[PDB]
Amino acid sequence: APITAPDITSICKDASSGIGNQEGAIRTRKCCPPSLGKKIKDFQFPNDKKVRMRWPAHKGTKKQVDDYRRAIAAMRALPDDDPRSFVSQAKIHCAYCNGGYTQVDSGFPDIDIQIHNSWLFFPFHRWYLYFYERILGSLIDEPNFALPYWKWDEPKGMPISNIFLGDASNPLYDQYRDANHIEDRIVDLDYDGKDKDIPDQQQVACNLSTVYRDLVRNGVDPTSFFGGKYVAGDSPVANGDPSVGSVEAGSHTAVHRWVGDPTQPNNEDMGNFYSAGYDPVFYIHHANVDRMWKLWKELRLPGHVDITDPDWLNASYVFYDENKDLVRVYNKDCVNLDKLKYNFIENSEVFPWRNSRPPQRRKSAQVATDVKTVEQTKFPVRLNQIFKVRVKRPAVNRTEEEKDQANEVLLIKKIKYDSGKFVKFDVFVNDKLKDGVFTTPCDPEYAGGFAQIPHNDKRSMVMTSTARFGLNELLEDTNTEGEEYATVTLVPRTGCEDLTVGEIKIELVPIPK
Ligand SMILES: [Cu+2]
Ligand SMILES: [Cu+2]
Repeated sequence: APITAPDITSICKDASSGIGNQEGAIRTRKCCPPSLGKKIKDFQFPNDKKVRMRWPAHKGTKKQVDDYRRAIAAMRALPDDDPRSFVSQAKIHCAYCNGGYTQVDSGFPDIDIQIHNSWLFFPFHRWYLYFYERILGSLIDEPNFALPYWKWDEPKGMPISNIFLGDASNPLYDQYRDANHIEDRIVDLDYDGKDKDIPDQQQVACNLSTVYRDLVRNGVDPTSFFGGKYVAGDSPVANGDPSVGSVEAGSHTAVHRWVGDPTQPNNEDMGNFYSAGYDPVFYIHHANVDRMWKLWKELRLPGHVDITDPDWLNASYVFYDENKDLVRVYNKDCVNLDKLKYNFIENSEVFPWRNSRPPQRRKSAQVATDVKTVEQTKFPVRLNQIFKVRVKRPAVNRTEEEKDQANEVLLIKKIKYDSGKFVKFDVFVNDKLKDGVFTTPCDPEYAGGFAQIPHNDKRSMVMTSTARFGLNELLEDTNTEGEEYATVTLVPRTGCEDLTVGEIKIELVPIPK
């Protein structure tokens, strides 16, 4: 029962999800696409001669930048009614991420479609950028046109590229950005709403670890990387969201909240799904998120495999192409970049984040072990303060052979909260440092976090979610592979006043091959 986008030009409604303040929304909620009386045709693979090479936004040639600027300028010049227009392209994101469509074609007209918070996250945005990229190319007669990508997994590429800065005369410019972050400032891939008073050196090191954390530590298998299973009939109210992937809830979300203008009602443009598409950097951010998918597989680590579930493969969306034709595309058809005739320009060397595993904790920095166990704790627990609890592990002292067959994964389920605002809390495991020990935002005890852009549903006031954290490296890094219990510490960062956690448990997840 795969999620199937309906006739988007026939069945559509104004965005009513993930927008905390609709009264005063600076951008429109009328995200329905133009009706040009076109029939939805099946997708056909491109016959391009050369492969479109996407370039780092901070290492672009004069031609690459000018072509990109001229292309956006052309897109901004089109009428709003045009499917290829700047406004229309932005509305695509709004329609799919803020309840524009329903699962009516699958027989559930009372259930909205949400590409986010699911395994549809990566493939959707790949198709999104795919048509977006080919549209820009055709508007300037560049058959070999290629988008840039925000290479924030590389130090010199972490600050916003200056090509997006300046003033309104620049097509790539957007006034609706965080003023405190547009001054050549380094991005925080683990942003929680408040700037950190740490050196640039520390921030880069933590950014590199965040990439490693999202692609290696927590991206241990397809479920934890792409996101949870999401089939037709699935409602966010009955019951909750498909667990969110490591990238989506991690570095991806961080950039959205870091770029978005906090002075605006819904943190427009980037800070919210419904308005993100109005900022040119949005597509360039997702160009690298799209690249994380590529890198995640090129690591060729165990468990880093493609999805084979037919419910994923047969899931489909609808887009307008450069010829204003309605095209239905399937997830199965975007797994191969060679077939889509594009790729990314890499440094010919080793990725700077490849070895950004947190440093081993010294036993001399740790003390011996009073925290209650799950059996002693009354759930659900509310995270309006730091919460500590000991969780029984599924095993202890696993051999190297055992760890290569299954991941020890911490599962935090039934996370209920008002999704009208941005939510984030951090997760630390086996924290037992002595007093006076120096700490960093990228310590080994840090398992990562659960961050959520507002995506509150139309007919519920509360959304439910799930997070997955890999412990194979962490337990080693903390010298606690032998301990029967794992002390899990949940630290709220923002929007956790009403947040509650329903269940916490550690399980062995077999590595798929
Ligand atoms: Cu999105
Ligand atoms: Cu995004």
